[PDB]
Amino acid sequence: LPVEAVKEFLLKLQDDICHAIEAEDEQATFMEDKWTREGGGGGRTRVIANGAVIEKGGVNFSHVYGKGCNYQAMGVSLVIHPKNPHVPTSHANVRLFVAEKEGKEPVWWFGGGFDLTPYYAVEEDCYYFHHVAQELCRPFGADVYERFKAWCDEYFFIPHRNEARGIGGLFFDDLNEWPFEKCFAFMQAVGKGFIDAYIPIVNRRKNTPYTEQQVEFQEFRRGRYAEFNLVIDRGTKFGLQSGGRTESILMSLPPRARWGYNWHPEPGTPEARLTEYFLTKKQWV
Amino acid sequence: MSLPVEAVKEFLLKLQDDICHAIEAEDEQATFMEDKWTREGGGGGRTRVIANGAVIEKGGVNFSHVYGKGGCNYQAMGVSLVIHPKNPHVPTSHANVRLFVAEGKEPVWWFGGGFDLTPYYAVEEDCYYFHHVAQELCRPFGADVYERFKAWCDEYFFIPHRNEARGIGGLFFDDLNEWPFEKCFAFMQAVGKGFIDAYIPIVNRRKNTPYTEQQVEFQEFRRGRYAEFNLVIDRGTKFGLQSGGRTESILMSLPPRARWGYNWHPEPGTPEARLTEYFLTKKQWV
Repeated sequence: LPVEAVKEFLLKLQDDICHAIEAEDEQATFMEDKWTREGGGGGRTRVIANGAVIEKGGVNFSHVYGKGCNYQAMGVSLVIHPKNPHVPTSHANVRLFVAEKEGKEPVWWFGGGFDLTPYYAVEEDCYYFHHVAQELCRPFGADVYERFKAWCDEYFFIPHRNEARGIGGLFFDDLNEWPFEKCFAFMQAVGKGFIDAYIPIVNRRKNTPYTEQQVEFQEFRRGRYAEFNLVIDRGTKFGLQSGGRTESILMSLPPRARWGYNWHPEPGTPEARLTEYFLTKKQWV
Repeated sequence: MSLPVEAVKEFLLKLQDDICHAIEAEDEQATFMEDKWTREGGGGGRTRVIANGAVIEKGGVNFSHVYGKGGCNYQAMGVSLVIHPKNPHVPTSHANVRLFVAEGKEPVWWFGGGFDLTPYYAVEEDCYYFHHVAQELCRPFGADVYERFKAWCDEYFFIPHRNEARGIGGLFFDDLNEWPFEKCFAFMQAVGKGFIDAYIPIVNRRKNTPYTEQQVEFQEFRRGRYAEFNLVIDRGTKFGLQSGGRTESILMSLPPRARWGYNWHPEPGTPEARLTEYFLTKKQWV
């Protein structure tokens, strides 16, 4: 059971994702923060802030272990919040869980996915994002894209706002229905996919002109993002309740959020278009 | 129904008017706008929000009276409020007073509520004053009332994932039925009136304190902690969202602007750092 190959891949993925983002920003770089746990592994937190293009970003790696026979969990997780409202926020995750025991068969599963959270969406980019997702799933099975794109729509929904968080992507958990080597190949395709799906959107939109009114809209929309993460997100909930590393866990929060009583964009404007059309459309292939 | 619930309702509707009027009198520019609603079974409420004032940037003072099931046939009424001033030198504040009545057996009832102060640039004398008002109003009810409910407040308004108290404390109670109904109701009125005596003089005294954009920035980073408490920990916010309550009324408590930053922390030794260094951990104010 090649757990070491998985770890090597995940460390290389963090590096590659970090370099790709740095190359787009051309100004700020990722500062790294190593940490450990008493007899239970650790990780490398990597954060970027106040760049030309990325306002706030994190790409975290962790490999932790313990018991409850003796488990280990390794993954890469990221959330990118660009400065320019015309570049979408984005999130990705790929992880492996393995629990072993003498006199027993190992138990394991993969999880992860990626998703896009625009403020001023562009149809072209939404199709492109989902096209990358569809193509990477294709060799794994005829229904893999639709299964995991649907799961992504279901998970990233905010019932109390009756709104999707974004335009979707891929989401999966408890993945062990295929042989390990096939699930690991999937992990690699999803991680690779995120770079292919997101970086060209950043490159394309980062120099789009914007105004202070558009940042203000972006900041009200980031209130929705903070709401999903602090109220609904399962990973965030458990980390904060089980004594996880707070700053790593809340890396996902936006740099600035606004809330107003009955705040809403004006119908028929580009601001309202996200909620009128883009979030509800759901058909991107 | 031998219990005087109508009298409690009348008090609560009047308390909302009185809190609203006192806050308006301090702002002098902005007024509360009213959102009335009803729901199936004779329930309803009045949501009142103020925004973009000379003193209050965002504020809400809500009344609610709902009839429900699960337990069984129940009734709940209360007033709830959160005030976020524009000036970093005036603290955020929160209050709540409420009654629950569960109904061929004699009815069961309990009161709940309290109030609390969330400073950004705390002042020693203001924290003393806030707790003093809380201690004075409690005294006629029993020798241990202030200490029990000030400690309950410290326990409830704590953010474990930040190892920080939300603010400098106040009063918090629930399941209150240890006295006859009339005395518990009198306590509800004392706590409601107490909020006005505790908070308004602080607002009046601190509203014209000079401030800077960097003090506002500090305010907004601190308001990230406030959003974290209400969205991750607060029970009333949680139940209100998960059971399909009125989203805009429940999330009224959120700040108008919050900030988050990786390992954000004030410079040690500065006025910003002293909130967490000294004020949030002091606890003993009387």
